[PDB]
Amino acid sequence: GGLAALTKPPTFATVEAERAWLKERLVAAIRIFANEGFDHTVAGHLTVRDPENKHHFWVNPFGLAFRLMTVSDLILVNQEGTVIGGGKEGRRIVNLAGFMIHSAIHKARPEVQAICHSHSTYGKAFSSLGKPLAITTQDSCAFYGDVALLGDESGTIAVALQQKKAIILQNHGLLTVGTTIDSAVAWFIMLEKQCQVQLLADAAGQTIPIDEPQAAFTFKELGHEQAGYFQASPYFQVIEHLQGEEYRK
Amino acid sequence: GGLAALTKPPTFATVEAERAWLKERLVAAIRIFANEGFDHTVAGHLTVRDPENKHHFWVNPFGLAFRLMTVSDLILVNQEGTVIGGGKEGRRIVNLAGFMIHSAIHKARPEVQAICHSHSTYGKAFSSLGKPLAITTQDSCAFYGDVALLGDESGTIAVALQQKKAIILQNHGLLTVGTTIDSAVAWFIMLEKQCQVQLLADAAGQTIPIDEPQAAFTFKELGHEQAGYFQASPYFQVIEHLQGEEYRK
Amino acid sequence: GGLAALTKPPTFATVEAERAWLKERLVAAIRIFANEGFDHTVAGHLTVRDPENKHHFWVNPFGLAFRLMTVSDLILVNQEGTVIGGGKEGRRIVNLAGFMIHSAIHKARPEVQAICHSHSTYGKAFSSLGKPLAITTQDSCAFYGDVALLGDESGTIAVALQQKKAIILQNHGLLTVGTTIDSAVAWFIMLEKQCQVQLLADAAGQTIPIDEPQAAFTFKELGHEQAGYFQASPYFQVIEHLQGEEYRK
Amino acid sequence: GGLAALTKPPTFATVEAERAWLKERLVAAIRIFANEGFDHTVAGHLTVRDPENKHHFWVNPFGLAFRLMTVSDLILVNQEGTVIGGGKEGRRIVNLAGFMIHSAIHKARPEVQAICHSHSTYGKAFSSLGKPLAITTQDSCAFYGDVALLGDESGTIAVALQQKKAIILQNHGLLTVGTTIDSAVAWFIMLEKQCQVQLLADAAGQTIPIDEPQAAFTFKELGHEQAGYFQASPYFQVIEHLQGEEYRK
Ligand SMILES: [Zn+2]
Ligand SMILES: [Zn+2]
Ligand SMILES: [Zn+2]
Ligand SMILES: [Zn+2]
Repeated sequence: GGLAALTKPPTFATVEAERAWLKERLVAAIRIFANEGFDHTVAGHLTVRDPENKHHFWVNPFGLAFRLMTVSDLILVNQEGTVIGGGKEGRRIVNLAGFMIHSAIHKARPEVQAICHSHSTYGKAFSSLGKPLAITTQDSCAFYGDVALLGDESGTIAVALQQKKAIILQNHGLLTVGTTIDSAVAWFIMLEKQCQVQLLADAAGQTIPIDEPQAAFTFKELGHEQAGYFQASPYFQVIEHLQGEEYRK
Repeated sequence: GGLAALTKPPTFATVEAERAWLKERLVAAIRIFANEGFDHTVAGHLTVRDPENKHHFWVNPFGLAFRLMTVSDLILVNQEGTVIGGGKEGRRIVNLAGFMIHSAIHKARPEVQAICHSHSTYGKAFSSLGKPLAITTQDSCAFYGDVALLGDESGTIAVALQQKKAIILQNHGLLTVGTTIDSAVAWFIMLEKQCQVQLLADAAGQTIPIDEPQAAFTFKELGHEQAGYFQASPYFQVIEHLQGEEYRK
Repeated sequence: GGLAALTKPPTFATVEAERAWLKERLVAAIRIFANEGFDHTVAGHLTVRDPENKHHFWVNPFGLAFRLMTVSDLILVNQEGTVIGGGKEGRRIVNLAGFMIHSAIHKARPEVQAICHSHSTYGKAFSSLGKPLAITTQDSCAFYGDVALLGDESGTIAVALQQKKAIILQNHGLLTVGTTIDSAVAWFIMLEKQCQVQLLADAAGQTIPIDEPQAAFTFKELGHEQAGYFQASPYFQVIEHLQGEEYRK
Repeated sequence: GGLAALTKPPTFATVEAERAWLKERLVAAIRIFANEGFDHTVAGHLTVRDPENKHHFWVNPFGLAFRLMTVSDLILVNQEGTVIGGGKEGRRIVNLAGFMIHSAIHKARPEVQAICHSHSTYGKAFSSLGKPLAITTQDSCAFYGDVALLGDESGTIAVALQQKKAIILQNHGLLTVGTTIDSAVAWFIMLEKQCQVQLLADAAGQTIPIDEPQAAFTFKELGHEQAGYFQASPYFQVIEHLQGEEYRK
């Protein structure tokens, strides 16, 4: 290649083809969250905006294990939380409070196509400290000047997020957004990892922050949406290899 | 759905049908504990009250790996510890001291149908600090005002537990109770996770407690028995998918 | 049962039958160490005294992954380190320095039939602190008054161990001994776990030691060789289920 | 055996045979990194010098998951970064900045045949502290006087590395080099582990360094290139058993 083609979604011939791709991609993302162990109980939601109606969203149904997510399980929800399509008999239900956090962000930011939230271990533990993410590794520079902190309702979270790619919700955990499902997933994986790294390092000693000019330089390379798409790609390759036959149903 | 149906056990046509469901559910719970790595050596017991005789209990047999538990292995024990049914030739034996902790609680609290105890890593490590669980995450609010601490015999533990869903046993580990096997399991999973979270955060820095009104609000949503049932449900879905064919024997 | 039969090895009809049992049991133990992740590089040795000649020992061959150990791979070594039987062409070799640590202990203590050593993560990290194991959990009471600490050659280790079940070797890791392979394995699993627990708890706060009378009481229940045999049993059950077909070859 | 034969690569009849061996070995190494969880996003590169042209290198193609690496995926790159052979249609691309770090080292040190770099969790976290690796375990003595620290461009890293086997790159992670792929891999595995160990121990208390004469003694045994080859060998045995059929394609 041909790197450019690898940093963007494939071309879609029809809106129906795009919808089919996006639903499978959302399921793959949910399966990645289970494979990484990012899920806890029934908390967590991953949404993608429908490609035909911008006020409709595909989401995981409430209570179904991320590890068992399939395309047939996804439900369609309108902006106000009404379940209007998809799913299986017996679980055409959405976690409303959780969904309306996403809905508020999708409404505020038209370019945001996907949002990820889960009560992952390290993000949760780090969020209990009410500290900003320290920019102490090359990988963390994806978040330089681009991660919010709420010292904590849907409106309040959307306002706090502004135009940033991610937010640390105090005493709660992590939420990320993307122009693609893929980039939102990359940002969640990377943020959970850097929270893990900070908990390890801060317990052991005193970190040295990356000098800000170097952090800015690295952000140009790692922090934009095409870079996010590419940085997520090996996780999607692997989950398709491991569980694609299962989750495509 | 139909969320209400998902937060309660299925209806049982006969007492025999209920017993068959409960034995399989107890085995699934034991298999979840092994899959989560909550077990250590031969410590640990999970009990469920028999649906016909309130003074009889199904329990794992002493020394059998949780990872290999099957319905045929479970033994029936009366209130005073006599093995009176079930099991396989050669292992119709109960860990008595451990069982009588459960027996004392079941006797004191008729609504408690299931009790979980295991020497899980993070609960054990946290219990060695003799500190109450800090309410620092949304998930931890399931335990707001509802987790005991014993600064440590069966009677003493039952008295310390009072009407709460869980107890941290100093220098020992965790024990949880439920009106269902499912809720007892949810509380154990959630408590082990929050102990892990507190060990991570306390090593790294100073946590910020959730403001008490917010904790109380979240407890109303996460802390009751139907919520416990629902919060456990993905773990039972997954373990059935992974190992159901094995453990149903 | 029938608990007594579960706390001792089976009866052996002939010395040949005993040797076959012990070789398979040693392989199972080595496979458990790999499954627990206790191994690192090519470090580590597990030995069992031959049942016919007390000056001969079965041991893993140098450089073979614990994960791939089979009965056919084990080699027979005399007291002075000469490889005198067993193994496969191309790897009839023993790690001599490591083996002679075991040899010195086997010589000093005729009742010691099995010895385990591996550079496991938590034992290694804890050993770098040059501190005695704190008795802060019920499980740790298996080591109450019965674990040595060397502030560190084979003779020096044997002298430091005295009649105890285990030793923490400063800047090195853990070594355990048993009257059976099973009990030596239980002590290693339990000691590695308690080192993990102490590292977690000490990083987070101040532990509270178990009161010594309570520790002594619990040691009577957990610390003797029959209890060790029983406490190891679920690990052997599981590894046989997972990998027995492989490792029996 | 026959230990000497186990500490060196097999003899190669032709340059073509050597190239085939080395490509498979590089893929096995990449698969080990995935199996150990050393990879993160699309970061990381492992290179081996071509056996016919010393200015040509085999490397993983940019963006392909380490877990899915196969011999057919590897690409051939010249000293200046031009992709000149190998790979599959659509991913004949190299991460240039990352590769030129390797290129600078390969140019400076003709004996270095293989270089490993990945953004592994513990190396990354430890590198954020800007501290030298403490020599506190027997395993760590492989790095006694032989690991660099850059208080951080390709030239700067090569200069900082000097003739040492490994370097801790501040705020970045780990890089190792070897006269063989195998030894470079051993050094990476061992360095990542010792970073993990130091983070654990430093959080818990005060480590005791190994006395320098003892560290020097142990380095003679663990720190040379033949020892590295042997110390890596169980990881290659295991990954071939688990995934060889996949990655040989
Ligand atoms: Zn949430
Ligand atoms: Zn207990
Ligand atoms: Zn050793
Ligand atoms: Zn890098």
